[PDB]
Order: sequence, then C-alpha cells, then structure tokens
Amino acid sequence: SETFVFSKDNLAGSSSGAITFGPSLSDCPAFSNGMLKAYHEYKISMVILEFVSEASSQNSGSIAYELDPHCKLNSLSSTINKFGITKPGKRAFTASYINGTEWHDVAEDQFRILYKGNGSSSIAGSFRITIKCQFHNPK
Amino acid sequence: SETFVFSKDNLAGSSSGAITFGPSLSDCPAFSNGMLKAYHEYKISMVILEFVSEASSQNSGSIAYELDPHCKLNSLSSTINKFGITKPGKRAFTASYINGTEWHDVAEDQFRILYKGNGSSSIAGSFRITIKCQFHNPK
Amino acid sequence: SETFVFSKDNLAGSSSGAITFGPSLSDCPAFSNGMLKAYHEYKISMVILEFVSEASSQNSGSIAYELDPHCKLNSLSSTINKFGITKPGKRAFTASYINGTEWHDVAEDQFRILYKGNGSSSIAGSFRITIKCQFHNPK
Amino acid sequence: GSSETFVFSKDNLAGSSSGAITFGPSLSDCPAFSNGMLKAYHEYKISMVILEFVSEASSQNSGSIAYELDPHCKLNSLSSTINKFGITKPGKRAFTASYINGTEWHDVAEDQFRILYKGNGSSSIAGSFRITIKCQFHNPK
Amino acid sequence: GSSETFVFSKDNLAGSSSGAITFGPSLSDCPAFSNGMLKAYHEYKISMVILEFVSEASSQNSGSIAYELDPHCKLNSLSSTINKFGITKPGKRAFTASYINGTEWHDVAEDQFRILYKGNGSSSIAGSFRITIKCQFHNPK
Amino acid sequence: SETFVFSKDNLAGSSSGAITFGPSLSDCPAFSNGMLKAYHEYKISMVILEFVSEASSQNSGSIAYELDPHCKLNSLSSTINKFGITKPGKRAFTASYINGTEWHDVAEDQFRILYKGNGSSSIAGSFRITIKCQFHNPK
Amino acid sequence: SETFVFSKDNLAGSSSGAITFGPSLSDCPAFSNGMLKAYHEYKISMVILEFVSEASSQNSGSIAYELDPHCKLNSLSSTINKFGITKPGKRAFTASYINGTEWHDVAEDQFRILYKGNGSSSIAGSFRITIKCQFHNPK
Amino acid sequence: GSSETFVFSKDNLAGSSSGAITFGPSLSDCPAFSNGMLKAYHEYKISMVILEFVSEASSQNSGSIAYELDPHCKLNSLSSTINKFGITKPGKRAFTASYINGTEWHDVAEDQFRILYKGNGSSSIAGSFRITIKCQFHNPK
Repeated sequence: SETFVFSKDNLAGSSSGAITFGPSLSDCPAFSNGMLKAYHEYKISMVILEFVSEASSQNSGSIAYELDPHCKLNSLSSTINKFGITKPGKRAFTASYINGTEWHDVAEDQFRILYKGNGSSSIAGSFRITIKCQFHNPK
Repeated sequence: SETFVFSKDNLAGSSSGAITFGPSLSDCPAFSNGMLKAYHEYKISMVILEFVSEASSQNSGSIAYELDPHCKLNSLSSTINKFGITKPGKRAFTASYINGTEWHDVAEDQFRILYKGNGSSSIAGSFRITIKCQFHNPK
Repeated sequence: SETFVFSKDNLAGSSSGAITFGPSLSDCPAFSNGMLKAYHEYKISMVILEFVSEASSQNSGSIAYELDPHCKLNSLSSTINKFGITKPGKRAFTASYINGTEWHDVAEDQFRILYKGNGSSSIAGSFRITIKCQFHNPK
Repeated sequence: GSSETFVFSKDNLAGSSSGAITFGPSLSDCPAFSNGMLKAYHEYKISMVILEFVSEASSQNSGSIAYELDPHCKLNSLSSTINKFGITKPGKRAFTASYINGTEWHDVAEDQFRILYKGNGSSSIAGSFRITIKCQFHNPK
Repeated sequence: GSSETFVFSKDNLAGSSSGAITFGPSLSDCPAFSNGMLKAYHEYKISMVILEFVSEASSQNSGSIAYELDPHCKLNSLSSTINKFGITKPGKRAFTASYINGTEWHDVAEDQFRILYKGNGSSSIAGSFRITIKCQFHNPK
Repeated sequence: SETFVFSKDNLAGSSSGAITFGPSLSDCPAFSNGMLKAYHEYKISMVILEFVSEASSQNSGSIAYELDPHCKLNSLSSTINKFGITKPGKRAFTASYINGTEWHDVAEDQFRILYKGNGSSSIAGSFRITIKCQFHNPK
Repeated sequence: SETFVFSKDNLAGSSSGAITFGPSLSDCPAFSNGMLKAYHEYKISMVILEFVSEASSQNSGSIAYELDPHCKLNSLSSTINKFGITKPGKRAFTASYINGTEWHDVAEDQFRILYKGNGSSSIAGSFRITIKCQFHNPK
Repeated sequence: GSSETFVFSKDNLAGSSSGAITFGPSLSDCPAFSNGMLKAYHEYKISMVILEFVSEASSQNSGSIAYELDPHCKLNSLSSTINKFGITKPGKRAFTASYINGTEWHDVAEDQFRILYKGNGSSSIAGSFRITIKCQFHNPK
C-alpha cells in the first residue's frame, strides 16, 4: 500500500491541460517509468489534490478541475468544481469516485483530471497530487 | 439513487428490437437526456422487466428476451427465456447479471435487452421497465 | 431523492439577475429539459448556495442575494444577505425557507434567488448551486 | 370535519374513447359529490382514491386503457402511457394522499386533481371505471 | 338503503316575514340535500323532523311565529294559527313519520311536505329556524 | 413567533364587512405595517375570535361570521355560526381551518372573516382578535 | 420574542455616525414606524453586529464601534473595539451589556452604537444588525 | 420594608366621562397612599394591581369603558381601545409586576404608572372603579 507525492508547478492562469494517472504520467518520473514498468496490476485508491496559491492577489480567475474516470474527455466540459486562484484548496477523491475498485493493466490509464484556468498569464499556483495506490502480481 | 420507471408500448407479436440501457435509451427522456447529462458515472443496480399482456386471449406466440450484458449482439440469438403474450410476466435482474458491479461513463452503454416475438402482427403487450439505479460524481 | 449541481459563472460585479428553480432554469440543461419534462411533481428540499471568489482583491463591492419563495419579485429589494466579493461564502436553505414542504407541478416555478451586485464590471466570482430535490408520480 | 366515502362509476368506456375525470366541483359523474357536499362545506380534500377497472369485455378483444394522474389539472389529454390496465382483466389501483395532492385543504371552487384515460383498443365496449373516493370536509356553510 | 341526518338553518326570520320551506327537491336552504343525495337516489323519505326556534331576539320584542305542517304541498301561505312559538323563548317540536307523510317512498321529483311560517310581531329580527331532518334513501342511481 | 392582539370596535348591529388577515389588515398597524414589511413568509397558526357585548340587554339580533379560508367571497353568504349580541362569545380556529399549514408571501392574503349582523343600528359590541402567528426568512 | 434584521450599507471608510435603537431607528422602517408605534414596552435582549467587508484590500483603516447604553454620547470617544475594514467581523451583545434587563417606553431610546471610521472615502463595507427583542403590554 | 394593601374606589364614572388615574404621589382618590405612606418612605413599588369594575348601571344602558395601562406616564388621554369592560357586567383584571413597571424601586417624587379610562356610552352612571394596589415600601424617612 505505497504512496506517491508529486507536484505540477508553474500552472499558468489560462493553461488548460490534463493529468492522466497511469503510463502517461510523465510528470512523475518515479511512477510512469518506475513501479509501472515492473508490475502488472495497480489501482489508485485515493487521490488528494491540493491547490497551493502562489498567485498574487491581483490575479482574477479560477482553475476548474474535472475528474474523468475513463479518460474519455480531451478537454474540460463542466466548470463546477473550481479553486479560486487567490486561496488554497484541498480535495479528496476516494475509491468510488476515480474508478478505483478494480485492478488495471499498467498499459492502460485509470483516470484523468482535466484542469482549465481562465485567469491571466501570470503564475497562478501549484498542484500537489498525493496518490495512495497499491500494486499486485509482481513482475 | 432513484427508481426510474418507463415503458415501451405497441410491441407487435413479431416486433424485433433492442433496448440499450445507457445514453441511447431514447425511450425515457428522464434517463438519457436527464441524469446522464448531469453525472459522469452510473450503475443500474436492479432491473425489473414486466410484460403487461394487451393481446387477445385468442392469439398465439410468445416474446423472447435475451439479456446481453456487454452489447455484443445486435439481434436476438437465444430464446430460452420468454413471456407468453397471453399471460402477464415479471422478471428480476440483480446487479451481477447486468454488469452493475462497476461504474461506467455516460458515453458507454452498460447492457441491453434484445426482444423479439414470434407471434402474428397483432398487438402483443407492453414492456414496463423499472431500473433502480444510482449516480456519482456530478458534472 | 436525487441531487443536482450546477454553476452560474462569470458573475459580473454589477450584474443583477434572477435564478428561478423550475421549468425556467435554463442554466441547467439537465433539470429544465430533463427530469421536469418527464415528471409531474417535484420539490426542492434543500438548496446549498456557495459563492466562490474568483475576483481580484482589488474589487470593492458585494453580491446581495434575496430568497423569494413565491417568485413575486422581479428585482432585489432588501440588501441584507450578502457575500463579500473578495471572500468565499456558503449558505444552506432547508425545506421551510424555500417553500419546499409540498409538491408542485413541473409547469410552475417553486422559488427564486435574486442576486444583485454593486461592484465593478470585472469578474466577481461564480455561484455553485446544489439542489437536493425529489420527484414523484412518474410520467 | 366530516369523513365520507363516495363510490361511483363511469360506464361504457369504449376501447377507443378517451376523456378526463376531474375530481371536485366538476365531477359530473357523481352528482352526490360535485353538487352535493361541496355546496355544504368550504374545504374538502380527497384523502384516498381506489380506481378499479371492471372488465365487461370478452377475451377476444385486444387492447388496454392507459390512465394518468394529473395532480394540478394542467393536462387536457393523455401524454405518456406508462400505467395501464388490460381490457380483458379486472384491475385495481390505490392512490394515497401525496399522489393526488390531498395533503392540503382546497377551496370548493378549485379542481383538486384529475385522471386522464385513453384507450388503444377497438371501438367496442371495454369495461367500467369504478372510482371510490374517501374524502374529508371542513368548515360547514 | 342509506340513513342520513341533515341539519340546516334558515336565518334572519324577521317577526313579520312569512314564507314556506318545502322539503325535497326544492329545499334551497340546504343544498346538501335538495341538490345532493336526491341526485344519487331514486327514492327518499323524511322519517323524522326536529324543528327548533333559536330565540336571538331580546325580551322587549313581543310576538310569535305560527308554523303549520302541510303534508301534501297544496298550501301556499299560512291559513290557521294554532301551533306557534314565542319569539323570546326557544322552542322545540318533533314531527314523526305519519305527520309528514313519511310512510311512503316518494320519487325525487316530488315535494314530500312543507312547513309554512308566518310572523305576527314587529319587523326586527326574531330568531332562527334550525331544522334537523332524519331521512332514508333507496335505489342508488 | 408572537401573539398579536387587536380589535375592531363600534361594530353596529347591522355592520357588514370583512377582516382580511394579511397585508390588508389595516386594523392593526403592528401587523400589516410592521412585521409584514420585515419578513417574507408568515403563517397564522391560531386565531382566537372573541366578541365582547357592549350592546344593551334590550336589543335583539346576532352577528354572524363566515371564516373564508381563501378569500373568494367578498360578502357574507352563510350564517351557520354566530354570536348573540347580548352574550359575550369566544371561538377558536386552529391551523387547519385557516390554511395555516403552508406559508405565504406578505403580498398575499391568507384568509378572511366576513362579519355581518342582522340587528338594529345600535352599538352591538367589539371584536377582539388574537392571532398567534409565526414568521420566517427575514427581509 | 420576535427578531429583526436590518442593514446599514455603503458605510464610507471615514463616515462617523450613530445607530440608535428605539423610536429614532429610521434605518429600519419595520421597527421605528411599525411595532413601536403600536406597543408600549420593548426590550432589546440581544444585538448581533456583523461587519461584512465589501472594501477592497487596498483600503487602509478600521471602523471603531462604541456601545453606549444610555445615549449620552453624540460622538465616539474610545477607539478600542474595532473591525478591520479588510476582514469580516462578528460581535454579540447580551442583555447586560446593552441595558436590556428592564422594559422601556417606546418614546425613549434604549441604547446606541456609535461607529467611526478612519479610512478612505471609498466603500468600506456593510453593517448587519440582528436585534432579538421582546414586546409587552399590547397597545 | 413594609408590605401594604390599599383598596380605594373612584366612583360616579359616567359612561362618557374620561380621565386618568396616576398611581403614586398624584393619587388624589386615595389620600391614604398619595399623601400617606409616600411621606414616610423614600422608595415604593406597586407590586400588584387588581382593577375591578362594579356595574351599578342597569341592563338598558349600552356601552363600554376602555382602560389602558401606561407604564411610563407619557400618555395624557386614551389612544387605543383594545381592553374594555362592559358597563352592564362586573369586570376584573389583574396587573402583575412587569406590566406596571413594578420591578424597580422608584423615588416618591415619580409617578410609577397610570391607568387611562375612556367611556363610549351615554352620559348616565355606568359604575365604579375599585382599585386594590398591593405595594412595598423601603428606607423609612
């Protein structure tokens, strides 16, 4: 029942992107090219997403994050869940929310988080992702 | 968690078709055009399939139904389970039969019911479908 | 006992408008044209209104929201309940406050929330509305 | 208040004829209720309804009668066809208080609710609608 | 058959105003009976009548109200003045079956009997006529 | 929650009128011009209607009152309930009689009392009305 | 034991004034010209004073409020109790602090709150006053 | 302190005459209290008042007497007409401590409270106001 922590920094206020959890997570060199390449099954039981506000209080906007459990969206569609870029935020996703009740092959993504900001080009903050995951069937 | 009740009517004695429970369920606008556009995941925990016999007692035949759990069949193949078009029928499908153990994205069809009758062209009856289902991760 | 979540974004600091809950709620495509069109009775038991502060700290003003339980006001009259545009806010309305103790026909509005801001034209934040409602007498 | 039980019947429901039964001051099928107690009390509520279809049709007639319950009298004809009775088999259905907006006392000039019926069979006789309404009255005039 | 008890009141009986109360299809003072049960049953009979005068007049008003019982509806106004109530004192009178022709079932289009009242006092308010009719009904429509 | 006590005086033996409990209750400035301009909703849970007999014992007649729950009658129609103008009277109306089960906007008249007397033109008495009522959703 | 809520808005950062509770409270049309004019005794048991910060974070200053229980000050004297104009504040005054243990005639003030700001002329925020009061001896 | 009970009466209250009874140093109707104990004690409080109307008028006189309780002596005549007594029937009313500002000791030079009375009847005799005041005294002079 290991744990990983990584951070996507320098999130621009208007940058739109996707953080896919699986073989495509190049933002964490210790997960994509590490445990996955030497294992077969893995489930990401818990995802703690914490937005740390580096942005100046003079930046107007917000970062909306949409939690797609099947990687069937290439861009954000609903702007409901959002963090104000001026204040820190914390969010916890358990097993049921992120399709984390069954194993998956290390060649297939489990889920993704699509982030989209609508602020200025200045620095908006950082994303700290803590993934509590498990591995099975050692390779 | 909700209990959606809908129906398909004017099923002739020889009508052949498929009811795909998911985004293609145009029979019930309260499901395909409703909750499925307000959520990401859904699972159909129970399906109560009832056949109300509108047919005359002097008509012959029966309506067979196949419960395809993965929608790989586009037409009826097996006829082991059937309702006589002269007697009302009721059938219960729990989570295991209809792949309700796992959640699915609203762009994916969970399972389908292939229904085909062998009788004449007269009115055979109506299908009353009661899907007790849940939802998660609001859009 | 289903739940809906929707969001009215890009609330200008000086925009004045009304959010009516019922057939006129075009801000949520999954409620006005979804469940309501295929049901007869509905009561909105709980309304959680959360103001997320996207606005820069350089914006002076506030957004006053008035909860009219009979849709007899076309514009805000009392400026008591208000959110500072610089800080997040949360408010919970139970059954008694929003005339939510009896069913209503889907052709008639139940209540409305009139919002009025007195700040600058810049982005003031977003409104996140979580309506916990129930439906009865399937159509 | 006064508790009463009005049992009446709308007959000669052809398998193709459609209509609406409005409960309250427009209940022409039971003059004992529409023009009866409603002119002796200010407030009335229909706490319970028992709707029964007595099948007078023979086994050879194929069809059904679809009945829908409008609790606000804003529908003039049937729209959806979920609930239905077979024309060859007797049917029974019980509507409680919440289904028919019976939790609130109404002025006698208001129609509390209505039942819309529509047939999809032939033009012959299908059966009879036997309606039992258990009601309460308040504030005698 | 169905046994019912209809209690109603004709009010504002001035000490000088005279009139007639016809029991049956012309009982306008109690719409619960004239236009009520009479449209749900072919035959009705008024087994018992309790006629009471509630004296709302003060002791200073002098007079009386003379009431006569016509069991065949062939009288249009009071003729004799034997039975009477004092306007200052409450009065009670009980009419049994034979007095009001209540031994025979009548068609609902017929007036069973009537009570003619005539005052000989002043023009001020004298009291109220509270009428309780205990009746039976047969052959539901 | 409060217990407002007011009165209508100089009711002649033949005075005909209506007391509409709501914004049109000009008899008590503490109710129409007071709390009803500080709240949105109100319900009158109990009405104690007392008649104090100021009339001489040598005056005849009575005052009849009709408790219209929906204000559809603009004049007295029924006279089944009445107080003798020579004897003091008291009557109690609970929530069910006067439609107090539901709340109403302060621009709507809940119920009314139609009072009319048949006596002479002399002083008949006074109406003392005690409305035990509540309020909600302050303006 | 009724309750009132009112709000003094557009408090300038340098405005100095007094909020007197009684017949002189013209800021609340439902208290000065409502309940008081139709009653004799009244005591304001509790006063909840909440400062909502509408002011931009670029405004330097504070609003000092002094609670005079006998209306013997026409201007603020001590600057101890104060709210920062940049942040919300809440304060509760019980019966003993505001001379609220005995009734008073509706022609005499009970107490007053003297507010004085020393910031800029821009909008500094709003005052929300919730007075829980009681009335006696109906007029 | 000393507890006392002063029972007095203001008589010849015509059905049309109106006035005010101020309790304390201006209670001219009971010289035993206004000029009595108040000159022997610094502090007095009127803990309880029993106000009774003895009806000496005949049944023929129609009217009422409206009495209002001013607990701060800032009213000079009657304004509202909620509480009232019928002139033909004896009346009783009990004012406790809080109603008459009797929870605080007062200097003898202050009027604790007053009762304003106004009649709406004829000019004949209506009755008598019998007032019982139960009071306490402190700090003897």
